[PDB]
Amino acid sequence: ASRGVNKVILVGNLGQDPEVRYMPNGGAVANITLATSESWEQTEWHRVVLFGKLAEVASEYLRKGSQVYIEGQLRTRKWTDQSDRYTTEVVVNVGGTMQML
Amino acid sequence: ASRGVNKVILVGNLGQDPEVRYAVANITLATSESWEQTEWHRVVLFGKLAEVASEYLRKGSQVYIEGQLRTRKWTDQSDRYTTEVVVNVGGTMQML
Amino acid sequence: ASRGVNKVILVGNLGQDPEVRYMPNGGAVANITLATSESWEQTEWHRVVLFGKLAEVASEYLRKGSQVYIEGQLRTRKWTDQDRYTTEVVVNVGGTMQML
Amino acid sequence: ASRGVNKVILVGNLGQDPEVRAVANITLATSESWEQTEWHRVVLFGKLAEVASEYLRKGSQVYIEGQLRTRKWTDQSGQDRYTTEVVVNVGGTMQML
Repeated sequence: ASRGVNKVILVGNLGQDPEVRYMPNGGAVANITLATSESWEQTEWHRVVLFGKLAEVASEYLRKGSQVYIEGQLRTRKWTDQSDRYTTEVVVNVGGTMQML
Repeated sequence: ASRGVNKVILVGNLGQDPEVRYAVANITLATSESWEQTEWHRVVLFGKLAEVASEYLRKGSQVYIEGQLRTRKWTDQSDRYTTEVVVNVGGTMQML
Repeated sequence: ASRGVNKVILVGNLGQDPEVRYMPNGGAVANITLATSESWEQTEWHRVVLFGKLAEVASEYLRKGSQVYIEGQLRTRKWTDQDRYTTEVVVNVGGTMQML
Repeated sequence: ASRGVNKVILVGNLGQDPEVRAVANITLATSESWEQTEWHRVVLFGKLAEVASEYLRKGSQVYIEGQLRTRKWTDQSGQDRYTTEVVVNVGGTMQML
């Protein structure tokens, strides 16, 4: 990891059961939408993606309203649609973690 | 303001000098990772900080950032979503 | 708070109900010992002190086994008993506590 | 290794040069203001330990991410003593700024 730090920590509940899929060689890719709100109620939705082991467990133990802790990195990946688009996500890979609260 | 923790910590370098329009500086940083692959963040500072960055942050500048993620919805010339790291309430920025 | 970043993030459980105490002018001080463990087990205990509002709430809502999220700073303070140091996670400025 | 999250993030400067014994002990200072500086006892192992010994000198500014660990030791008077430190192990990390 040259250059600075890139890290996000989230604590929220999934607004929907874990969308588990399996990419080609090595099926293991889970997608969760984490919700975190605040007052002073303004809520924000998060697109997280878990891999390998974290994916599976996500799939086996995580369900809609579940609350979880997430430590991941911020990544924005572009893609041209059936019509250029960009989507930034919180990916959990290397020094990352996911956990049931 | 409970129910969940929205927090991103960043340390890295600016791509271009601070684009301050109006008490709001928009800064885009870079964070490399190797095993190359750089990643670019859209950080947005307000009030006090906005001005400090404007006055002390130049292109190369290395900084520490702590804010929250916010995805905002806008329609363009012809729907679009832009997620950025906003240093608001309990956030903070500093020169390294 | 220029120069450096002092910040710890904890998620764990309270080992025992919050020991709330009221300081001189403006009583609001809570003391919680947080437990975080690691298997692969090996646990580690943390002293956490809350203040004002967060203190009150802890008192009211937290109990023994409850699980929390803590964000604060590290402060080791010296005191000679009857020379010693005690390091703790203190929730002051940009800190926070949350029941999970 | 669940049940709770033990994590401290630090950015700051070394008091002395790295005291290497693969294990580097460094101490870090983070000041606050409203002065009042605070001193951290950081411990690096293996790979990082050596890097620190090789590139970190007194003034060096570094980013640290580790876990808190309080160690219980006895001490010549045969009295119990406790020392908490920031240990950069598993998912930890250190970097020069």
